[PDB]
Amino acid sequence: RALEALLTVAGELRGPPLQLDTGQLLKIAKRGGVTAVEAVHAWRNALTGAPLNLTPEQVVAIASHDGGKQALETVQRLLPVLCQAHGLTPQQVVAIASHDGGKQALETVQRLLPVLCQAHGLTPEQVVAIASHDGGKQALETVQALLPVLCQAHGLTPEQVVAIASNGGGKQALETVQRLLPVLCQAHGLTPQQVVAIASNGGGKQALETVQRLLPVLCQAHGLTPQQVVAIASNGGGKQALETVQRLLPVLCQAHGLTPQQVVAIASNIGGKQALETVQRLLPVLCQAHGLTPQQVVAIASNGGGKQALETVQRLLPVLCQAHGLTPQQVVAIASHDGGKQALETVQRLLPVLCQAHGLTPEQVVAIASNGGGKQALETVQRLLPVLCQAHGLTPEQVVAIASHDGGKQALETVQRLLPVLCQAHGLTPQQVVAIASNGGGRPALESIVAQLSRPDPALAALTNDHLVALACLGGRPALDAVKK
DNA sequence: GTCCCTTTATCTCTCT
DNA sequence: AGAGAGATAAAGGGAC
Repeated sequence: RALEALLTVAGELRGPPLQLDTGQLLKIAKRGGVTAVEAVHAWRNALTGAPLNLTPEQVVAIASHDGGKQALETVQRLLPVLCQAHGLTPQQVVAIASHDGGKQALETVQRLLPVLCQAHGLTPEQVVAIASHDGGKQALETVQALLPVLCQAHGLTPEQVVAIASNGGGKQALETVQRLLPVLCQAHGLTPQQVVAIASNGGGKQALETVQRLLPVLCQAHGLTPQQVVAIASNGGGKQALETVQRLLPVLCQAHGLTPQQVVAIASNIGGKQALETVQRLLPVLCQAHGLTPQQVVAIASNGGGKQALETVQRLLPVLCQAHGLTPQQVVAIASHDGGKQALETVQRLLPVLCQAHGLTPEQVVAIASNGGGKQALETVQRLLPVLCQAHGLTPEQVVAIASHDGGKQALETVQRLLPVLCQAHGLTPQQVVAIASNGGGRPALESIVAQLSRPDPALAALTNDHLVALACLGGRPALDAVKK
């Protein structure tokens, strides 16, 4: 009988000061719950207004987790203390809240930040890193606790300790390293380095126990070099890829004619369990009715979310080749990255619109879709290729060159925003800008140049605008950063 | 309902 | 340009 108030509330959030859309109320109501939704509406005016000055997106980002209400009340209370007593940016405060049990991680940060920063020479960037996950305060307490005994007695660096703690379940990972480090750097014969690689992913603990167990087994059985097994486990949810390999290695090996190199090459990714399993269902069909080769199959499988890519290829190769006229070779190009499934769906959807009101060739389209975030780049091209070419004096071929990299989208937006100030204000030519953006690292290379030009370092005017440009072209921000030094 | 841990998908940047 | 590193986020599930 309260459903009336609930809906009235979730109808009133649709206006000021928050103006939320369906999918956001859905996001909150989902992960945050009825009580997150209600709290949001209570503090809409208090969260938005000074001194907190939060944004709608920020407020959703907090609310939409187990704890939403708690984390909202906590953030309201602590943001000022964290920023003014502890020199944190509101951004960082938000990143820490935006997880399950915000309240815990915030409070624990406020408490431990001094003693970790002072007494344990950590930087607030690092502490923020560790708090910014689920169970952040477990992580925090376990770092406070174990950092000495881990650095001194086990011989680690604090950067490694930080790296292991900056996953969800960092607590468990720290303790598990503390336990098993000796029983691996000696008993199966591994670098720390390797162990550290293993423990620095979520489920690092699981991956650690699992290896501790199977490294003697799997490495003197199926013939895996132990380097290969580390490879496998020093990845997302390794555990599962380790067992899944223990099962499916001989099979796919003998029953599917797969070399251990490729099985290993598949499991050596996030969700490798799913990649191995799905390759075991679908390796056939794919090579039978689709003509694809085992090589190309392994290929599609050896990026992250292999299973999505595989299944989307099995479902979309024919309609793609048959209707939109693409080669199997091209389809494999588009699938052979992370988010492949997405890349494919977006192509199939967009090849039409793109190759028409934009005059884009299918080859340009497949070029765009054949990198990570391919779908992002596509959508961004579709949105901007009008805005750009026209009211900014570019050509489709250039827009294509800017999209045709990882971060295609970041690059296209950054260009949209910075073209004016760089061309005019600092006297650069569009060919230059385009040169720079047309690499992976576009966004930051642009930003790093624009910065270098608007607040030009006094002992950096040794170099010419065109030398800078040559350098952002060469190695983006990394290279313009190796100058300001 | 709040808090913690695991696994899986996706996206972006770096370094040569 | 491709392998590596890094980072963002959702979807499980267990515990009290």
